Amino acid sequence: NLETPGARDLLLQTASNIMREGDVVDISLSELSLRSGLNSALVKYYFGNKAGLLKALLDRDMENIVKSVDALLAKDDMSPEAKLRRHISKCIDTYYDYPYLNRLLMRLVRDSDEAEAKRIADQYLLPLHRAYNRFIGEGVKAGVFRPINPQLFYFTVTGAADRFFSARLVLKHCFDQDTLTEQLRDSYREHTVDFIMAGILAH
Amino acid sequence: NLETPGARDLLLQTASNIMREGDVVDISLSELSLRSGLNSALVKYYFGNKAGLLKALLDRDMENIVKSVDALLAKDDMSPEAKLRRHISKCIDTYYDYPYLNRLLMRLVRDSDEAEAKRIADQYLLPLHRAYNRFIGEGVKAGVFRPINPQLFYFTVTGAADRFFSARLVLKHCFDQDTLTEQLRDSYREHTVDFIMAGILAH
Ligand SMILES: [Cl-]
Ligand SMILES: [Cl-]
Ligand SMILES: [Cl-]
Ligand SMILES: [Cl-]
Repeated sequence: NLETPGARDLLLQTASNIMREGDVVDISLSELSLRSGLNSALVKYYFGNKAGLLKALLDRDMENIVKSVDALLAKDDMSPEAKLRRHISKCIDTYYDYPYLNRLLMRLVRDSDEAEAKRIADQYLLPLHRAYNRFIGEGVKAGVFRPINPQLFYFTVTGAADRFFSARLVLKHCFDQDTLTEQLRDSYREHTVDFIMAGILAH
Repeated sequence: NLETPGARDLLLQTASNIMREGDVVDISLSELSLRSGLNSALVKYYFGNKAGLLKALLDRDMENIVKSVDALLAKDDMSPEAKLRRHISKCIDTYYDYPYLNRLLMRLVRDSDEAEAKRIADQYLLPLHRAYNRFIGEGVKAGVFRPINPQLFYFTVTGAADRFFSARLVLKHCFDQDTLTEQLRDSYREHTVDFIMAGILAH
């Protein structure tokens, strides 16, 4: 087999775009072929079946959040407050691009065989949970953060961004209220980072 | 026509239960008939079609949140902090029962004709928005709340509860991890009310 660079990525971005433009978390392989211009066999070649493509889409979309959690424990010169503000900003940027991400995670947990559903849930419900827990714990011990459950905190950040971007996209698509301007999204990220930080910061 | 009390309500609760048990936001009229024991014609009689039943389900599920926003401006002897804590607790209780509610709102906005999509969006994106805005504004002027966008605040509360209960139900259904004990849910509501309040309270 002779590799064709870019093809796998095109299939994943096309699936993403269909979902995002459609306010859905499902695609047909026939619409994927029509929109990408690539034939049926390529999905099977790269991903095996639709479940494989969706799992690869989830893996891809989650990369920046996973990296942001790993950066929490990096030896840089950033305070715990600065590091957390950056992690929340990354999550938000991710849901702007992939607002369907929580729903995609849920359907794959729901529909996969048990062993696979467990691997997905264990990986992505709270990404790199040992790192996340250690960062929050450290911050509590240092008097920077009030005691909080990291899983709940992550649900709060990601739930909030999902709500906002999903709503704004639905309104854009229904009423042609293109509102997701750079000025609005920056206002959103700032307000939301501030709210979430106020939620966690001690005293 | 001779009325049959309870039948309409049974159809709506059956639709709710299918969605909640299935981790879905869709139903077939045939499963609704099978699970409720009532025939096809009754859906048509009460609701016209599936879109009508779903809209009636949304209306029903949203009643307690709508009432909680109206209680914000009630002349009781409760502080703004007490009133808001109660509103957040109501939202949370609602998403425990109806975790699919944000998704149900979204699909009805997405799929209805424009005029109807606008009525739904205008009613439920920020419930009783004039009341909500006036309560928050008052609290800011009194020095109780920091300046915040009520729509974002509501998205944050409802997004968080949706994430939590939807995840916990998916895990319950996939791994038979019945965790939604009275002790867990009360811990959830307390942690989440505290976090959200810390987010909004001045100084
Ligand atoms: Cl910043
Ligand atoms: Cl918490
Ligand atoms: Cl209380
Ligand atoms: Cl805000």
